[PDB]
Formats: sequence, structure tokens, C-alpha cells
Amino acid sequence: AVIKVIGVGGGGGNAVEHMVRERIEGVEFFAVNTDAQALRKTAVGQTIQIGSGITKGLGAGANPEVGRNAADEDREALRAALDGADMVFIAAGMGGGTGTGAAPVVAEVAKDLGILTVAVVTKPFNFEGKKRMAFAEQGITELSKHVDSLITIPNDKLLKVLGRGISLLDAFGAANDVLKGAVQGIAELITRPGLMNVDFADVRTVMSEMGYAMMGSGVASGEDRAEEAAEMAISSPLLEDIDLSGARGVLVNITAGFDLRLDEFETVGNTIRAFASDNATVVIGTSLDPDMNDELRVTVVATGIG
Ligand SMILES: Nc1nc2c(ncn2[C@@H]2O[C@H](COP(=O)(O)OP(=O)(O)O)[C@@H](O)[C@H]2O)c(=O)[nH]1
Repeated sequence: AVIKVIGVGGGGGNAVEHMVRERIEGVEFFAVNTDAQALRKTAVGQTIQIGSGITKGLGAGANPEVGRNAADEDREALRAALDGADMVFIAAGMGGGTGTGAAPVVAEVAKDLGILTVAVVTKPFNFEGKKRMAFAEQGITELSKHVDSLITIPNDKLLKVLGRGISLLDAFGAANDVLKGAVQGIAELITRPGLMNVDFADVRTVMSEMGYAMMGSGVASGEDRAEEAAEMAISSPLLEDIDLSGARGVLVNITAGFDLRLDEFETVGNTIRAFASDNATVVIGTSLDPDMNDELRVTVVATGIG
């Protein structure tokens, strides 16, 4: 499996840098930006400059029009980077000029190539202002036209569960971890399975041409960890208002060490199928993280929600 993760713009590039640091098994990372300096800074091993860096006016690059035109002009470079992938993840912070405008073009290029294309993006914090929130939603409207699944993370919802005198860096770190959670949860079912390997056709079925999606995750240790982690995932703040019996698809990743047991696989699957519909596709897989000993994580991606 060839899986590529593309960070688009400053925010997405920061999120993908977090994914590089904290590791996602068996994926290739890319950063796509108008900002040549940013691409020079980044730890991402593959970079793609779009638009070659021409602005017209101080702050003119905050307009999504600029990101869209830049990616439009460099569609051939994007296609050469994406081609050969079985799956593409697009990460972006929506609301700025580059991510908002260029992420839907990156998605369109991937989708036109026949690649299963999953976007995981954020909306700005409320304190960033109404102009950025409006740009973000307009970009998400365009992005939804060109992806198989779209997971939109409201940064403002993350901010409320963080409180305190958190730094802005940690505020964006919280969004980064959610984005990583979603990408890693989907991709590692393919790139490093555990005792139960998912068929890629099933991943395609739950994610393909599905529209809106949402991710929740949970972790637990000890004897009841499998049921505990599944329940925490189901009840996480991101999934709590999703009726899981209204999701057209559910993809579940159980991640644990070598000591994952078959009966734990069965428990998690039975729990998830108790909340989902039989008129839905439910896919349960495992990933192996040899560094985990006692802990078990369940990540749930609900797709085709409305
Ligand atoms: N996760 C993350 N999000 C960011 C960061 N900086 C900005 N954002 C969010 O992403 C949105 C777009 O900002 P930015 O990506 O820098 O603009 P762009 O490069 O033109 O797309 C902002 O409005 C913020 O909500 C960051 O370092 N990490």
C-alpha cells in the first residue's frame, strides 16, 4: 500500500510536522505551500511549492483565491507527487489563503487520479474572527466536492475542552493531535495490521464517496481495556452528538501491542456493532504497535453522517 499524507498551507504543514514527529507507520509525508521559507524550514521530507511565491499586495495571500490559483497553476507538480498512491490524506487549517484555496485543488487532483481521498481539516478558533471563519466554511464547501470523506475539526470545540492559560502553540497542538489521530487511525489498519488484517476494499467501502465523517478515540489498560477503550471512543467529545446508528459506515482501528487478544477484537467489534446500524458497513481492524504493552486504543471513524 502506498499512502501519502499532504499538509497544505501553514496550518496543515504544522499538523503534518506533528505526524512526522510522533510517527505514522508506512506513510509518505508531503508539504504543499506557497511559502518557500516554510518549505525550507519543515522536517517533512517532500515539499511542493505552488504558485512560485508571487503576491500582489501586503497580506493579499490571506485570500483563498491566491491558494486556489497557486495550486491550479501547479496541478502538474501535484499530480506527479500524488500519482501511484492507493490513498491520500489531505490535512489543512482552513481559514487562511493557501489551505483554504489549495486543499480542494489538491483533493481534486487526487480524486481525478482515482485515489481514495480523505481530508482532515480544521476550522479556526472563534477569536480568529469572522472573516477567517467565513473563508474556512467556503473552502470546506469546495473541498467536499472533491474528496471521498471529509472530517472537519472545529478548533473552537477543542479550545473549550482545554481551558486554562494554554499557549497558542498548545492550542494548535491539540488540533494537530486530532488530525494525527484520524490519519493514523485509518492508515495504520493498512500499513501495520495486528492479528486481524482489514481488506482494503472494505476501507474503500466505508470511506469512498461518503461525505461527512467524524473520528473519536479512546484508550484503556487492564483486564477490561477493550470494552473501556471502545466506550471512551464512542463517548468522546467529537463523536458524542453523532448518532452512530445513522452512519452509513463505521471504521474501527484497535491498536495495541503484541498482547492483543482475539477475544478483545471480538469484544470491540460487538460493542461497535451494538451502536451501529445493520443498514451500514462496519469494518473492524487491528494495528500492531510493539511499543504498547498494557494500553489499548480504539479509534472510531463514523462516515456517511448527515
Ligand atoms: N494545526 C495548526 N493550525 C494552524 C497553525 N497556524 C494556523 N492554524 C490554523 O490554520 C488556519 C490557516 O492559517 P495558515 O495555515 O497559517 O494559513 P495558510 O498557510 O494560508 O493556509 C488558521 O486560521 C488557524 O486556524 C498551526 O501552526 N497549526
